[PDB]
Amino acid sequence: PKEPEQLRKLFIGGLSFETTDESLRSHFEQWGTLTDCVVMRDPNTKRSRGFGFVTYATVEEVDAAMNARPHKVDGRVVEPKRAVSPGAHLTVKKIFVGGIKEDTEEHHLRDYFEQYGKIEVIEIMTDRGSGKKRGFAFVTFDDHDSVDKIVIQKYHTVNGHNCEVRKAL
Ligand SMILES: CN1CCN(c2ncccc2F)CC1=O
Repeated sequence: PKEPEQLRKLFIGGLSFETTDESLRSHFEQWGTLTDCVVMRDPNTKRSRGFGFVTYATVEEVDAAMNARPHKVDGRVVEPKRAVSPGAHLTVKKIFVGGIKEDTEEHHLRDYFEQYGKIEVIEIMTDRGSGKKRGFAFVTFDDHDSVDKIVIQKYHTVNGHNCEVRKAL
């Protein structure tokens, strides 16, 4: 029962124009089995478009590749990104966490979310007038991949609450 292919892909931006299917594959195979690996090229000139994609056999392999950033491929530092649910990636480092009610504290959010990435800010939202907890929070990470992993999960359970988590701008 394989994970959906969409969740096993990495977009690789910023390629050297001299990177090929073969050199991209040789590089990224260090972190897992690649079922697909392609450099996007112009249909007439064959000149590289400067980006490509690799598809791993498993999500854990995608994680391994992302944890090995920065990647220098054929002499240039590239920009890998995983897919999240217009074809444009909203690359952000902050999430909204809703449904946490009044009993959820910072350590609850930290203990859970720290396994997705390095946390820089936790903001538990309180009422401007009364100071009472409003039942939602924002978490800011040091890097976008944490957020990307978070928002593709179907479920998040924090402090016994089923939470709604979205990218925050
Ligand atoms: C995760 N991700 C982000 C980047 N991405 C792109 N695709 C095609 C062209 C340019 C792009 F930035 C789509 C995708 O798979």
